[PDB]
Amino acid sequence: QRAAARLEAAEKLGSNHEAVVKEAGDACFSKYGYNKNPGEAGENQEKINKCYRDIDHYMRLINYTLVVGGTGPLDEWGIAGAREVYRTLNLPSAAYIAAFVFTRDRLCAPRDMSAQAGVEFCTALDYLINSLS
Ligand SMILES: *[C@@H](C)[C@H]1/C(=C/c2[nH]c(/C=C3N=C(/C=C4\NC(=O)C(CC)=C4C)C(C)=C\3CCC(=O)O)c(CCC(=O)O)c2C)NC(=O)[C@@H]1C
Ligand SMILES: *[C@@H](C)[C@H]1/C(=C/c2[nH]c(/C=C3N=C(/C=C4\NC(=O)C(CC)=C4C)C(C)=C\3CCC(=O)O)c(CCC(=O)O)c2C)NC(=O)[C@@H]1C
Repeated sequence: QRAAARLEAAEKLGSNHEAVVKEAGDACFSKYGYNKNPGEAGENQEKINKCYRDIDHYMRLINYTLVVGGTGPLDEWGIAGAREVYRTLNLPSAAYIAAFVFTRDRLCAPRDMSAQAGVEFCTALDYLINSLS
């Protein structure tokens, strides 16, 4: 009666995330090509190599969100305490939000998923964009 909407999306993301996560990655370091700089967020392939894990992680908990229904998994396992431990590491908040809008911008209904499926695929990416600010 409702599930199908969220369901389809999660599966869609499920079978194709490494291509959407990586996609976001490159774009993330496009708006902030200064992170590459020496002594910066992804200066070296080990701090830029793992930063990609953080993208699969946020999208990881989204498959789980649109399956249990709400933003339950995403929450505790990535909504608060993750953000001001970045403050501890000096991992900018605007950098994390750079992957999201791109992810949310790229969608398409006839080509990538569906009409109703998408507006909720963008509901948990925006639910995260808002949480990071
Ligand atoms: C409508 C938004 C605009 C449009 C889109 C467009 N998308 C691609 C290619 C990709 N975009 C995606 C996005 C996803 N794939 C998924 O399965 C999911 C589910 C989580 C999403 C939202 C990805 C990863 C790609 C690369 C792989 C692929 O071809 O599927 C293109 C191809 C050209 C390009 O990369 O720019 C296009 C045409 N076209 C417009 O210009 C629209 C306004
Ligand atoms: C691009 C987006 C940014 C980037 C990221 C970056 N990540 C870290 C360190 C951590 N990021 C996470 C994220 C999670 N860990 C979790 O446990 C969860 C929730 C279950 C998630 C989603 C965490 C917690 C850490 C820290 C501790 C650890 O080593 O595991 C780093 C490295 C840190 C350092 O002090 O060297 C990086 C590089 N880097 C960028 O360029 C961006 C701004």
